[PDB]
Amino acid sequence: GSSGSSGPRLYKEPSAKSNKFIIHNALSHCCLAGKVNEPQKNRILEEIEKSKANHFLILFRDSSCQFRALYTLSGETEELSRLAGYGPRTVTPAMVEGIYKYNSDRKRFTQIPAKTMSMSVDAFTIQGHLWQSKKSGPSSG
Repeated sequence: GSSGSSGPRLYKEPSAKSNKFIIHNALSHCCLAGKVNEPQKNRILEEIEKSKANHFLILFRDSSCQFRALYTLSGETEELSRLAGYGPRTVTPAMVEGIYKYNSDRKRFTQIPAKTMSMSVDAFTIQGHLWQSKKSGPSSG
């Protein structure tokens, strides 16, 4: 026939590697650093503080194209929920074009060798067909 997909996973204790504080800075770093983003930045700094999330990602326009919207990573899965800003209510790892991290040692930005979510991430950019218009629909069965 024609079918076959993944399901459950292994079973290894969790690892508290929250990167919220790393983001709070990413904003004051440049993502949302500036007088023009003085009122917003705060709004973002709050949302995060208000949010009970530990992992926060920064949604850019395309290729570290400044900050567009903030999102939280679902510890239950790999999907991302829309925290604040303006974009897709949620974001899947299938739509994620690329992923990046934040050099907490060099205070810079880096890319991930993987296309999947991970605590070693601090920035991502959804696909391009998203912004553009064409079509949209789920897929599972």
